Amino acid sequence: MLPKATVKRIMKQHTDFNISAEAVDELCNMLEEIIKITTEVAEQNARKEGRKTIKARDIKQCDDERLKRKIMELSERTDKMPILIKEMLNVITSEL
Amino acid sequence: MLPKATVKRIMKQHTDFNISAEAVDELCNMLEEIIKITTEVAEQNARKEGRKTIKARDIKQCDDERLKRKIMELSERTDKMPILIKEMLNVITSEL
Repeated sequence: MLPKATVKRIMKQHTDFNISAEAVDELCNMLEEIIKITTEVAEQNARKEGRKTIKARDIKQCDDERLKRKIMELSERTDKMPILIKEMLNVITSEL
Repeated sequence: MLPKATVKRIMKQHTDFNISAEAVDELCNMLEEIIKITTEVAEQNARKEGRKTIKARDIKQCDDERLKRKIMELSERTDKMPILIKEMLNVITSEL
């Protein structure tokens, strides 16, 4: 589990606002979901190369044209999308 | 700066593979970026409602209808996407 005091400390490096305990909890939940799915994808990537060790190369950025299709296809898998993932995407789309 | 040891410990709850230091560092970079943009978007939602406190409601999901539209429009914005956001989106579109 991630330490809530550390997450809130980092949050307050990006805002002067007060931050509720429930808000910190929700970010921690999203962060844990991110750790989970990145690690699972990284393992799948190490497997494709026959490795049993996750390396930096297993966290990938697809070239812009493939990632553009992959996002467009994702736009139509929202109805069964985990809440934590919808929240992440809401943040990413609200920020850009 | 999240503690890299505890992030790797969370990773190992989801994979049996070894994990290199550089992989842990990469994920930590992603997590720090997520903390930043989630807090920045949260503050904006707090402001829109006249508050100076980030609450759980500011880490939000709209509808599956508005989210679907923003994910479509996100697909046309790869060029302004920082690498860390691209890696997050690659993970999300590779996983589930």
